[PDB]
Amino acid sequence: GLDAQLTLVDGSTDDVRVNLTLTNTGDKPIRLLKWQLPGSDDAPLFLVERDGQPVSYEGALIKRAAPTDKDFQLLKAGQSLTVQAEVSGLYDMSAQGQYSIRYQLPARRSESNAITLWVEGVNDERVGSVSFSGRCTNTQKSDLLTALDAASGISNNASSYLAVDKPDGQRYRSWFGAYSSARWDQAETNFSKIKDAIDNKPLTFDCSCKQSYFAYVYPDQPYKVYLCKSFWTAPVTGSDSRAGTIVHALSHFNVVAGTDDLGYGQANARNLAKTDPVKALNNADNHEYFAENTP
Amino acid sequence: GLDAQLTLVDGSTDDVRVNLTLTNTGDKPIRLLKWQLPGSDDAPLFLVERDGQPVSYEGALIKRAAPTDKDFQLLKAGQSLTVQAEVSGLYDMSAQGQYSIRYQSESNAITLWVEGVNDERVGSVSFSGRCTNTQKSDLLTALDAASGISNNASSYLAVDKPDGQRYRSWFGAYSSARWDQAETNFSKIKDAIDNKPLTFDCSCKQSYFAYVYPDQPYKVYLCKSFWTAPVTGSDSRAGTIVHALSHFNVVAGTDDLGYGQANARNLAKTDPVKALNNADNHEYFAENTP
Ligand SMILES: [Zn+2]
Ligand SMILES: [Zn+2]
Repeated sequence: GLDAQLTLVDGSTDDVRVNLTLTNTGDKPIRLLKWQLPGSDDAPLFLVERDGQPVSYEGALIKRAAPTDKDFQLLKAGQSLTVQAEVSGLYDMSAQGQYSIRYQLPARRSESNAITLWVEGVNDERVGSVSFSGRCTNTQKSDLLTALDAASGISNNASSYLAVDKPDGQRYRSWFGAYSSARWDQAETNFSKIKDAIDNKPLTFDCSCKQSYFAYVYPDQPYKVYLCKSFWTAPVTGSDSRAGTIVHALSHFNVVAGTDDLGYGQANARNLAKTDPVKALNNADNHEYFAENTP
Repeated sequence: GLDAQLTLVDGSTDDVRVNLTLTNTGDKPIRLLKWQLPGSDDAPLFLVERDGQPVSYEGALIKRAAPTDKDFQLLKAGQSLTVQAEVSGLYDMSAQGQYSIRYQSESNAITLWVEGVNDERVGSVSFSGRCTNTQKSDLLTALDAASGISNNASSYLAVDKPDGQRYRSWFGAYSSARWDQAETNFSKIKDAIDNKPLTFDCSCKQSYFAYVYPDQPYKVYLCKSFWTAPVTGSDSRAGTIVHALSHFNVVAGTDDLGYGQANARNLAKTDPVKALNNADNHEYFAENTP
């Protein structure tokens, strides 16, 4: 028949990565339903419990047509398949406790052994709140909250600077260009609204984006930020940092500052401030670099 | 040095398809940023107005790195490029009106009349993921078809029929506790259609019908097989909406245990309570299509 072993992958992370080995020990070949094998796509293939209580699946549920031939993975006599899958992104395992995980065996043409592990848990009151979607793992969840604390820091620093007007202010000149009291006031308003969203608004971070760039938002759908590959490749603080990407993305929301993405990068942002302060005050990266204030 | 030429593409649908031809009239080549060309990714590249009144941008805004060599497109002296883009998915052009479209006052304005998508489900229906005007109207039609079969299904479930053929086919053998579960599940599917803020998303390019995230109501992501599916009938657009809504933990919390009618019937025969928690089983009860 079908032989399965589920094991926990060791690592210095809060991630719950499991390893499955499926072997055909039988006399004949066997076909296994492909979307019932744990890969990178979303499927509720695990039974997860916290202190004996079931933990709800969060991934996508999909309407598909009845499985045809094409949908089945072949396992020949003696052949084995080995695949890894992360569990904390599909099931909410952020709260601390003793968790149990079994793999739902794929249909052919019943469960694996259980593994049990301690989750130290995301130690944070926000989980003014922070929510997650698009398979953010336990580690991504923590890294995000760490990034948000830093975003709050530079965001506060920005507001603090904008409190007292300074016509010859270098920092301001750099990212917003030629001074006027009205233009200064616009940047100040913008930044206390960003700060307020960081500290007092229901935030949603999404880890589903697999695009090369940093992040994206739908400006009329507060407050959901989609995190892409360059956000993870980004440093926590500094230029084009994780903290700064958060300032950038939040500024877009119409209930925050309603900024556009007229241009990208410090150079373009600087040119915009000299070229058209009005454009600069309405550009997300200009607000990011103002806050990041990295030499 | 750059001549921006905008034109409307002729088509049978209420899709708003435009051609942008950019011609380098100068003597030197000019560098174009790829993201500044209307394409596949979302950027607010059009100034759109409805009979002179402004229209809202609906797309995504994206933090990209400073442009590298890969990000630029050289347009040599005398040469041109032509790009095509759909506008109604990116801007709210649902309301009736003559609309003006201008690539950004960089291009010439074009004018076109939109008949408009049925409003006043605007309980509501919102859109995301570049749903075009045609798609929006096809969706609202499908939803009204979903209301009818859900209403019909909820009317049938009001009075217990222990030998009821339709019930037996999809939910299996009768008990009053099992029947009540089905009635409850359909009362809440009906409620979603009638009284809840619905969102339909058109970005899914996968071969299947649809997906949802059970704890993110009430957002239904529509895929290729929805658009290939008939409005009503077996595995229809109406029944897909029924299937998807049922998944939400706040509606019915159904799983996807088996797909298709034979698999849905088989589940009903042997494991009625699991049938009473399978999305397709609810869909087929509603579609009720031999
Ligand atoms: Zn489903
Ligand atoms: Zn942006």
